[PDB]
Amino acid sequence: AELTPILPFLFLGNEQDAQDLDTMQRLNIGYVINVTTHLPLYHYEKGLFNYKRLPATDSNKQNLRQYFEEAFEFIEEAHQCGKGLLIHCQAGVSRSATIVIAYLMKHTRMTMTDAFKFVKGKRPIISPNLNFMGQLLEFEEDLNNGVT
Ligand SMILES: CSc1scc2c1-c1nc(SCC(=O)C(C)(C)C)ncc1CC2
Repeated sequence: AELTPILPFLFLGNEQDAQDLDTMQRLNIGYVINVTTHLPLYHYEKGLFNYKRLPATDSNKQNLRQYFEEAFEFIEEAHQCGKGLLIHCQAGVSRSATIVIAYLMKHTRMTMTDAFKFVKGKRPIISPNLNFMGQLLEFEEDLNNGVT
């Protein structure tokens, strides 16, 4: 049950990783982003975590760029209060890895490929999907022609 730490307060996992409550609390995670339409918000009724759903499919037509800003705000909310945030989807982590990489590109000032190489080093099994990759490329330009 690996919850891959990407930053000290930002973790990435699949559907089975998000179900390990005892590891969540050990790592002081109080925020969860569920990047699926169909999975439950694990541990919702327990009243322990703040939740956000990005209702996205792992398809070639899914727009994830629309969710970047909303997701970055939830990450910084956890960061500013000293709590960890878990972002997960399913096996292959295609959706959640895209959002994690996008965050690193904006607030770590890495390039698209540098962020991808950084994440792959920590979670070696990332399933590819060219549609999300193209959205990250467009995202890189919007960054390079803006502030921070
Ligand atoms: C931003 S990805 C990137 S940049 C340069 C390369 C790649 C890459 N990525 C992947 S898997 C990750 C993905 O496709 C996501 C679902 C997170 C968008 N497989 C192969 C390659 C080839 C080289």
